[PDB]
Amino acid sequence: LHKEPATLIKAIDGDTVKLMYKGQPMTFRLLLVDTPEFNEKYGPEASAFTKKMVENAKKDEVEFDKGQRTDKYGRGLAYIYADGKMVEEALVRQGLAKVAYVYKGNNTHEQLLRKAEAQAKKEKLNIWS
Ligand SMILES: Cc1cn([C@H]2C[C@H](OP(=O)(O)O)[C@@H](COP(=O)(O)O)O2)c(=O)[nH]c1=O
Ligand SMILES: [Ca+2]
Repeated sequence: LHKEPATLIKAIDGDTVKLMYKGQPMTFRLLLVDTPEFNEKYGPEASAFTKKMVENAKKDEVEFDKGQRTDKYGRGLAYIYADGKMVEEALVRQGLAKVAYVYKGNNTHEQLLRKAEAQAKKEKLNIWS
């Protein structure tokens, strides 16, 4: 896999971000995680966490996996990095997202995220409290 440039257009919620990619605006849904919706417990805190990450970073990047690059809703499907930190791993490590939506062609970083989730679960963080 490889990282590609993108620029923040705007943070949306815990696991969706609008980015400019190859000069075109698109909504990206983070691969391999599920954050609560904003109206659910820990949703605002997830949305806040992701917003800070992607806004504060000097450099946001996208990384497609090996399978589908867009979902049925036209959202891009990628891992997102903020100054080289994977947004998925940060959220999961903090108990603000669960590993989820692990589909067969697009699961390169599953075990990294599962490891992070196990540590969050151990610490009883947020969603696991
Ligand atoms: C993360 C991800 C979600 N999706 C689809 C499955 C779910 O469809 P349904 O809407 O049909 O439940 C939906 C969940 O996204 P949200 O968690 O953003 O709602 O997005 C994929 O198709 N591929 C993926 O990699
Ligand atoms: Ca969600």
